[PDB]
Amino acid sequence: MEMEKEFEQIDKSGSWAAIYQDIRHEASDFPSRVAKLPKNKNRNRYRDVSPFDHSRIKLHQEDNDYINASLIKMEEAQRSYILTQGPLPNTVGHFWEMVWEQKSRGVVMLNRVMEKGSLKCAQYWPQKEEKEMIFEDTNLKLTLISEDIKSYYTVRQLELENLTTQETREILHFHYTTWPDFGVPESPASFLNFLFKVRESGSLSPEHGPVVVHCSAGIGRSGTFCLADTCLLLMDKRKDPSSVDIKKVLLEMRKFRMGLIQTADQLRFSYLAVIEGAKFIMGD
Ligand SMILES: CCC(=O)NC(=S)N1CCCc2ccccc21
Repeated sequence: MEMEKEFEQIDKSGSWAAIYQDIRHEASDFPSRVAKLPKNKNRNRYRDVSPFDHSRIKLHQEDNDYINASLIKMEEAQRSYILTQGPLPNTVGHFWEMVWEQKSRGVVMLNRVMEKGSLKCAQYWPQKEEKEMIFEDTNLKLTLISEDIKSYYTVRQLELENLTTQETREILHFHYTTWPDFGVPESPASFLNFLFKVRESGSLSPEHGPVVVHCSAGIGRSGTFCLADTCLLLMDKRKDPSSVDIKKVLLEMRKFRMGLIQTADQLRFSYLAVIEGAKFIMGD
């Protein structure tokens, strides 16, 4: 069923809360035993948001390999993403270790460091060129190279050095600065404009490790970004673009990380973004 007609049918019947609960009911439940070990309590921002054991990212160290991050592999789509929480004061070094070990080119940040008067994530990147950051626990150095500030978002060029080997890589930081918490972007338009900038960068392409995507918990805004990207890619690839079922794509992605799309209003925006984006995919 053309998602645009499904959309108007749910909107006119006001049944978004009902569709959403149906997905919550059918979603996968897999064990998260490593996340719940006592030694890992301070590595989790939220008690009720954990990576599944089968899809968790492992840090390459014998001490403790745990980070709150999941590998989302989307089969038909040919795309991978790492979804993670906003780093904590004691996990900023683990975060950059993971970026290094997984060979990621991009980091996509969908939250502000402070929202609703509380800290939603650590200040994990340098704000000035001449004030670099050293992560002594993981032996990494991070330097700000350049910053391009727009109205809705900011792109930064960062240099990450492995202090052990003196190899360096360029990381691109894509920071959406205007998305409300348990809320939605105001127009599908600024969201999509941002998604197309990440794509243009090469950050989502198979020659790199998976893009790292986060918000505060790494399920809500993060889920919206990956869901919209994957649905638009499948519409590009298939003979019949109207065969893309957003609810079925969301359930496939929930096999890899719990709780993706955290409100009935976030799913609706997901639709709008895919539907408006199609206008591009189908040749405009
Ligand atoms: C376990 C892998 C798997 O079976 N994936 C399947 S069926 N689909 C079909 C529809 C939703 C979707 C979206 C992006 C990529 C793949 C898929």
